[PDB]
Amino acid sequence: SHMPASVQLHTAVEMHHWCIPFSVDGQPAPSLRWLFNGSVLNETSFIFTEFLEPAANETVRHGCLRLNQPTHVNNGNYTLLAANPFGQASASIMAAFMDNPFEFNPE
Amino acid sequence: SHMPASVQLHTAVEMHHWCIPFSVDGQPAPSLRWLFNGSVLNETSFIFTEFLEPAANETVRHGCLRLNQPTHVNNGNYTLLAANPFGQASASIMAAFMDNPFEFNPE
Repeated sequence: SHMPASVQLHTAVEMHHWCIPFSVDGQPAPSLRWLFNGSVLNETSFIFTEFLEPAANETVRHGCLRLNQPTHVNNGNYTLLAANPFGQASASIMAAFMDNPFEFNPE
Repeated sequence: SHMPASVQLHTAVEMHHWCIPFSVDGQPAPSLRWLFNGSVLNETSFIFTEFLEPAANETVRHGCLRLNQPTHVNNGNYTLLAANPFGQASASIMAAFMDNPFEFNPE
């Protein structure tokens, strides 16, 4: 079976990739845990943590909880918990994804 | 220097991640080359090729040219060239990114 090369393109599509931005600091560096509506959030290939490369001397870390193609099922409270030998902390925000849940998705 | 854990979150932001979907077939599998407005496109961390995992028995490959945070500077023709021992092919589409080029970007 031989077949000459073929290719097809489709017009460009804007996906719906979201970022919940976060910053975490403390010394030593805190361990982290995300909660979604109060329960532990198990990271997947559509929902994961991504750090932005370390800053010059800064001890603080910056990043995103990344959500690819979130729908109403991802609505709710997202909480980042941080803990180290000297204390614990948490921050929470509410997030809703009401974009067209039926739009065509390439990935 | 000791410091208790701290954390800060910002409300969720939808980024502007785009996909130019493509499919490529041929036997043997074709080599590929992208052109942007006629010139070779050098892939970077903001502009890169991403394949969707191989299908069952299918010889054809599917994927995206991914563009993160594209602006008017990325406007133009995108051409995927494919070539193998039995032939060559190409497909081109026009793409324009006119979203707010000044919106806040987490990444």
